[PDB]
Amino acid sequence: MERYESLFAQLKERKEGAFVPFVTLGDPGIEQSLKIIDTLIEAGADALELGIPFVTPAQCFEMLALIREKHPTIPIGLLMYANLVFNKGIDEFYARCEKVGVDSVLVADVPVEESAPFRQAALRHNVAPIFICPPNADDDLLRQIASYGRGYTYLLSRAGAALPLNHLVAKLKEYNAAPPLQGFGISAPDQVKAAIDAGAAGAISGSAIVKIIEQHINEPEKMLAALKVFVQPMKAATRS
Amino acid sequence: MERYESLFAQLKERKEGAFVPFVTLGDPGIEQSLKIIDTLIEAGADALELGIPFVTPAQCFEMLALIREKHPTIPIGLLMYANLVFNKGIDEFYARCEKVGVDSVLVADVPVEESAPFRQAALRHNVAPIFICPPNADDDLLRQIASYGRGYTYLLSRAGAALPLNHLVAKLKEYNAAPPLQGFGISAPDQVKAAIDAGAAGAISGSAIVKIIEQHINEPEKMLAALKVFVQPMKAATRS
Amino acid sequence: MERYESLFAQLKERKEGAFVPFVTLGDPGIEQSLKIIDTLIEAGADALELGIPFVTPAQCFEMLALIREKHPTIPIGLLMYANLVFNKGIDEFYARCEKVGVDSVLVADVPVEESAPFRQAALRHNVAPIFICPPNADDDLLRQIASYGRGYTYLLSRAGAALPLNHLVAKLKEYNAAPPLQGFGISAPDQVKAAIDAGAAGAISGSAIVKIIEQHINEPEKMLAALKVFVQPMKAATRS
Amino acid sequence: MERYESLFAQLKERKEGAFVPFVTLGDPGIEQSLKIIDTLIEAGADALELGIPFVTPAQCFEMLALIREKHPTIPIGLLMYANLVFNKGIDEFYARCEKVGVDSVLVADVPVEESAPFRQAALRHNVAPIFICPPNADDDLLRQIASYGRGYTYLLSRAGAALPLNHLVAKLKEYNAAPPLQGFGISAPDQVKAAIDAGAAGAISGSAIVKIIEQHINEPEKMLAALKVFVQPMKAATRS
Repeated sequence: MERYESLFAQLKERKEGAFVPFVTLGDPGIEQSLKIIDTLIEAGADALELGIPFVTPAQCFEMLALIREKHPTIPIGLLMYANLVFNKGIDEFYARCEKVGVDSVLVADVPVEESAPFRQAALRHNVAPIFICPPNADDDLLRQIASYGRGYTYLLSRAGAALPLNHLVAKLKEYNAAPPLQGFGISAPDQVKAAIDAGAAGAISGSAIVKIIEQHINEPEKMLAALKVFVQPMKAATRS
Repeated sequence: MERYESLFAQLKERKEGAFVPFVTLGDPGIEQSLKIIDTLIEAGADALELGIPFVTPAQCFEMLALIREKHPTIPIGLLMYANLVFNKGIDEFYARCEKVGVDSVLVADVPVEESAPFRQAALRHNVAPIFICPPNADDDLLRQIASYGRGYTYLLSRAGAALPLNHLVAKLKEYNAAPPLQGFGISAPDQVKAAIDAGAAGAISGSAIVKIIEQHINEPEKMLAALKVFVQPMKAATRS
Repeated sequence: MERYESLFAQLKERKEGAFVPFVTLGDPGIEQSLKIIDTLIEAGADALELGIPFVTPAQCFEMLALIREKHPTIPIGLLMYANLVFNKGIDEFYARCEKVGVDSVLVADVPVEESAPFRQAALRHNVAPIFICPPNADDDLLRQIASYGRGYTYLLSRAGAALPLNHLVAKLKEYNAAPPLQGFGISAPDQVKAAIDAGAAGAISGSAIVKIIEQHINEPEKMLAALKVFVQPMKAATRS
Repeated sequence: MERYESLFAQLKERKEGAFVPFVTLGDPGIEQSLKIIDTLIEAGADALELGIPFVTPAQCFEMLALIREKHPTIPIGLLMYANLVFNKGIDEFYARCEKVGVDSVLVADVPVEESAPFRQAALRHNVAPIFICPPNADDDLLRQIASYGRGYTYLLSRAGAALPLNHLVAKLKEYNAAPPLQGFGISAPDQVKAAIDAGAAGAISGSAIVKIIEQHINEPEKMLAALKVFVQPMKAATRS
């Protein structure tokens, strides 16, 4: 929706896909985390995929509000399980997401057929209902997902029968599904480079982002450089 | 709408307003005209304000289609009188605008209270209904315009009682009116620089664009350089 | 020298060349003339190229003294024929130039090989000896000019065999000649824009300045606006 | 010389610098190595910087011969220590380089003042004597290098007192030294982009090329893609 849309528009004209790193809010720390997200951004990031722990929620939402204010157009999408949402009452969650800036919210554990209350809640509070399309999704599921989801589409790699990731992108182009962002096991310019050739609109990585934070969880300033060094290439793997 | 929106979004983040040159399709020629628009674009132009003569319409629309294909996200807005529209049947006009790429259409002669059929037609065919806000618009008119218009807002300068151009921008910010682009008598980085300081979202110039085309209506290649030299400064007048 | 030097220094850092209009002292009148120069300055002028008639000399020097006092750092260079100088005794001329503020003096009619007494006089009274480098200057002449001249270099356009104006700028960069200011037939942002791309350090125009004074030699107040409108663009043609 | 010259000529006209990756012949294997060089080439490489191990020499020269035959105009320059050369008798080495295609040969360990026999040998067998210009080279050294070297110039970065890399490029332009290719610690479009802005004629990288070969020293086909993905950006960092 809006942000995601436009971002994808200016990605077309540039003949390039998007690189969407994944990070866990408040990891390793709140001040550091923020200090991370900005760096990811100014390194090539076109859209963030922010993970939510369980650092309380009010803080994670407080950071999202900060990020937003700091970065107005960057597509902010969250990734979490149903508990937190089930905790704050479905509606109030999304309403609280619509108030801090988030553009979309993917609730793992919620299976497609039981998404109803979320798909509505996000739509009620202008948030994009995001779904996961497994590598082995049947024509039926494809059709479901395509219509139900707004913003972007989370395409599951054949690493998480899996039809080649090209058939899928097409089967989406066909049923007007939101632009697909392939995720899972993509921590190399190689895989990102391929992801896009296959027709996906962008890649997502998170493991690598974690490992680097790990090896430098003592060097706050060094940790960022490694991350600053990490993006550019990955992000560059999505061009010309 | 969409294009205009997003453009304005990435203009905020950049802390800069938009420069919107005005040109008349097929002026001085069709091949040249296009050769003009591209040059204006690659010089700093953030959004085009394309004038329509009466070169037949089918050609002007044919050029708009070309431009669009050549420049996918650039906000394309037209500027013309009610005849051409009244000629092709209100609806079919906008429908034909929605098919070639245009994002908005400002129909001069149509007074605000008699816009109804256009405001609808544009909305039916996803085009932004644009209106003119004179420097001396009463609180009433402001409210009218604000609600009726989508995309951008054409703010008339005190050169075309005129309240200082700051009150207006505010009175729009207040009534959630589309971002105001000030036009008329602004052919200098000076006036563009000021336009933006006053809070306008961007400036429009057309006379200068004409004069240059005039002095070089014999040097197709030279004509472009003068224009290439014309933008940058003007466009630069909208930053930081 | 000094003024010219520093001016050129702060022109580099800005990544922009200089715009040097030319005007004839006391044209159309003494009070008006001054009223002209200030306006040229406050419009973008980086350095003046003041022409000398034959309004007696004592007045022209009186104006230069006024200008200087009014504008301390502006590089003031004069342009005249050898008579006036031959009139007041070479030395006393330059000494009188060093006393009113002028920074340089280009004596047309004086050929390069017969400049000796002037090159000395200007050096004796801290004035920059300026020379003209024709578009068809042989390697020899280039070397002469380069060494003999201080301050700036007057590069003659291929409009006044002429080697492309790029070879020249280089051949000067090579023989450490003063920064070259191209003059003759440049009355358009176009030509100024190109002059600088070619590597020249600045452009000079005078015809246009005259024409405008001509069309408004009845509107003292209007005449200035036209001139105020004339600079900015021309001057803007020398940036980024 | 010749190849290097012409390459630099068609680089000017294109307004772009050269990207010169570095690889070690027979790394990780002979068949693979070649399979590497071709890929580097068809990815954007304008000139190769081939490293020599100590895979025997006869093989490395056999590969150079193959490469050359496969790629006739690509500037082939080698990078090695004095032993191999001292091994095959200075002259016979260069003579053997002139026979396989190499255009230049940089012999590290050989200090500038003891280069004599090499500078001659390369000149006798039409090979370009290459030298290293440290970031802190005094005016003297600059002059030495400039005259003694043909083809290109290896400009050492302030990462391997170091004067800003702009002074150097100029000081070479001044003493007509072969076009400078900056090397050491440049494994990012960033640094390549900057290298060129500073006026260098091209950049060199080798670490990155190694790391990639490392992470994929098991995926011969995958290894190439990563490398294919590596160039383009880096090479693109040298344009417009």
